[PDB]
Amino acid sequence: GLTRALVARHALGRAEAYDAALLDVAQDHLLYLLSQTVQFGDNRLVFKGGTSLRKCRLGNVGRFSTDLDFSAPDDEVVLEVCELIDGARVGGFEFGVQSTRGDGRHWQLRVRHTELGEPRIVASVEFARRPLALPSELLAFIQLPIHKAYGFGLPTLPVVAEAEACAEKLARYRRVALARDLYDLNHFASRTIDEPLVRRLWVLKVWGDVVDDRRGTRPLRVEDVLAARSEHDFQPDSIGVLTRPVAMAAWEARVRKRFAFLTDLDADEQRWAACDERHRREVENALAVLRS
Repeated sequence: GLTRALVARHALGRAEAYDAALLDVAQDHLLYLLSQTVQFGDNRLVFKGGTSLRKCRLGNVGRFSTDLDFSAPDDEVVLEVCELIDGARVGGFEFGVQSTRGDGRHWQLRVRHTELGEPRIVASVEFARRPLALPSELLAFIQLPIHKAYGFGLPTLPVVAEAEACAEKLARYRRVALARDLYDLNHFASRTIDEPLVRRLWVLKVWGDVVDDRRGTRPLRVEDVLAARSEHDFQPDSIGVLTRPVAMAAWEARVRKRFAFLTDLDADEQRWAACDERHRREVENALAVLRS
């Protein structure tokens, strides 16, 4: 099935993107392995982040994405997944994971294909502990030409709800400016957005990020996202490898304009934006109303 010429075409003929394309294919193989062995589902294991956007919503219209992110509240589930990945073979690919930190939830991924070799691109797997707020959406992979060469059919996987994926992207964007996040937000800006829900979830995600994960600063201010940023304010992180063209100024302008609705925080959101522990019960209740 797979050949260097097929992977090069998957990279749109761009030599600099060959390794990202090989990793993209390897990720599909890893996700297939997981789907055959591990139970996915709400409050157990949900595929999320920019790579879920690539695999299950954008396909070829989106960038390559080098991380695999999951929501997995239970440490035992994380370990099951990591033991399965490490040393696994799926056809021509062999996988390995190395822990990057002591919590067992962040890993460097290495992949090697018997014929096509090992892509020299940074790849990772990360497992979030905090439960997702919304039920997952069971999605097929967007069909791409190279998938015809795999020799198996790709699975359907529970994926983070689109409103929650956008809120998570905005929550990180509020703390640190990453070109890959800007790219993804530029896609969300071209799609239907459930504005009150995205804004509500954004505030609740930042509250947990600050109060519980001690990430970022308090209080949350809408200018954290909506102030004009220059291309020099963003971390590039090889965005030019993952997509072409890179249009940092066009993306920044479209994102800043489209997300103006985040300014319309209601009275509760403005209170919670303080990121104060005293509001924990109110925040838990606000998340609870969205579960049902």
